[PDB]
Amino acid sequence: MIVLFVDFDYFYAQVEEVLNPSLKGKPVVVCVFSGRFEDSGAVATANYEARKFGVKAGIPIVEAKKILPNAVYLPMRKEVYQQVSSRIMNLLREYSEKIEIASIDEAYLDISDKVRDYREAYNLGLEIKNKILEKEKITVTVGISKNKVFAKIAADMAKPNGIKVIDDEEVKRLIRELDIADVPGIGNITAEKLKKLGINKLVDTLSIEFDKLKGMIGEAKAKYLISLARDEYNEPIRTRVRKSIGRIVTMKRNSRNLEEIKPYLFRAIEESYYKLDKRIPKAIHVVAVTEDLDIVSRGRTFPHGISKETAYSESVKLLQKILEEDERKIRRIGVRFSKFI
DNA sequence: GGGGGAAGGATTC
DNA sequence: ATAGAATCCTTCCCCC
Ligand SMILES: Cc1cn([C@H]2C[C@H](O)[C@@H](COP(=O)(O)NP(=O)(O)OP(=O)(O)O)O2)c(=O)[nH]c1=O
Ligand SMILES: [Mg+2]
Ligand SMILES: [Mg+2]
Repeated sequence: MIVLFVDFDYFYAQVEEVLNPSLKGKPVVVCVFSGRFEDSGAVATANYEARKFGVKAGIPIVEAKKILPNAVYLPMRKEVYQQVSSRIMNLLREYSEKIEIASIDEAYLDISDKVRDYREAYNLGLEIKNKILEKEKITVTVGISKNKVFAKIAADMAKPNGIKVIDDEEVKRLIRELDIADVPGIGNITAEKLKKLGINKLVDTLSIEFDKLKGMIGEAKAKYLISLARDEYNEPIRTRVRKSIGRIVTMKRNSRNLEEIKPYLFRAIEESYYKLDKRIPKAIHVVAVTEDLDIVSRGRTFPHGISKETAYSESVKLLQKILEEDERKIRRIGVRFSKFI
């Protein structure tokens, strides 16, 4: 099985460039402004000029601007990149029927039934990198390997505007000399919970008793790492179905007062129902971010769909329940709708 | 034992 | 004390 992974390079910023080509060559930063105080927010992405100096996803804008004040700082037009992204994915749907669209900027492709070795898979990578560049003028990065995980690591090395093929002997090489935190799906809390037991690369998973490994990271992550270490990881390219729809907004002040929070929560419900797009949900979760930035949630399921007016009603009850059973102050309030019909 | 709902956890982009 | 969104897994809990 040969998986072709694609992921666009600094996606949000690049769109800003192809839409205003002068931004080229400068360090660019796409920001999410919350409104609390002007320049409160996070950095969605930054181009590799700006990324060179430490501007990365997830940093506060206030910490970005101290490092590059004369860099361009644009607000996010996700609305735009989404339409740009949808056009690119229709381009990939012509190179295989079996395609997983992993996110706004990512796709996996089952090319087992369209090429038969890696040389032609590599060439089909170039085939795709160019038809993107001509149609829509975007550079992307291509990973190639035997399953979704290793085509993802392939692409992470090749960024930016790069193409990479991971053959079966370097697969065996990487299991041996890939530092474990770089495996997709383990971040820093799990990353050193494996350093704390000496695991730095995938190989060492086989050389550790299973029960001690399971007892700490859980069963699913254990089989995940072990099967990856045995060259026995197989999960298929599946059409992704949205399971969750939601919106969450930052309030201008922290508050525990039910009726000042209400308009935001109401605004979040209206916007969430627009995005629902004729899919009727059965579950609603009122989710709040606290002052210390913990995430509290309360949910409810129904034997029937939820209507907008029913959603309004129960949301307040779930929001009520939140502050009854937790007494911090809320900063961002929002809703999530699950269990569609 | 385990399916199923609810809440927290961790990761992703 | 900095966005916004989506997903899978774990743990306790009800129930058969
Ligand atoms: C990681 C991350 C990404 N994003 C958005 C903007 C990114 O451009 C896009 C994710 O694509 P990516 O592969 O995570 N990062 P990138 O495409 O900007 O840059 P590159 O792939 O590392 O070259 O979605 C966020 O809004 N918050 C994030 O924390
Ligand atoms: Mg990308
Ligand atoms: Mg990505």
